[PDB]
Amino acid sequence: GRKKIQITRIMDERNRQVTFTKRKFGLMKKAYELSVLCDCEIALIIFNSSNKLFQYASTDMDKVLLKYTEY
Amino acid sequence: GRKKIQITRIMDERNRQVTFTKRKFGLMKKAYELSVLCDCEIALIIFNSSNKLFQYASTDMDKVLLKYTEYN
DNA sequence: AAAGCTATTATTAGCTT
DNA sequence: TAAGCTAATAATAGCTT
Repeated sequence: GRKKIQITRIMDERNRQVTFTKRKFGLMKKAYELSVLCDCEIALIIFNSSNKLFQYASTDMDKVLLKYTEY
Repeated sequence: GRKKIQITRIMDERNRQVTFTKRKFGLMKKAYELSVLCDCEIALIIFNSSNKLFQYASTDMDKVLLKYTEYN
């Protein structure tokens, strides 16, 4: 980025929301790539500060969470 | 990286495993950062090809999953 | 403004031993 | 070789309209 940032809560809602949307896209992109490159099964569940849900799964979310609970 | 790679399954077990270890670390680092920067609850569950479980949660995993199931 | 840009930082693929 | 390196790609923080 233009400047290095410290990893601590962004206090301004506007910057926090813009950062959330962009980093959430980048995080799902890296989960997708890991799933393909390394043939692994991945579930990603995200609740934002306003409590809205976002999710990504490389297969049916149900199959991954079942694997998790039955582990 | 030294060369750009296509996103498709790595066929060699050893390079696949080295890539898995490095990228899983990177992916958990970004999940952790998103949770802190944007004050969000996150759960990440990963099963590798050999079927081993790896996980990250910004709080107790069972809690996030509880939120998930209830939300639904 | 909201959406796109880019200067700079961050990740990582193959190199090195 | 398994662990460290670095050239190169990828992500992204603030800049811009």
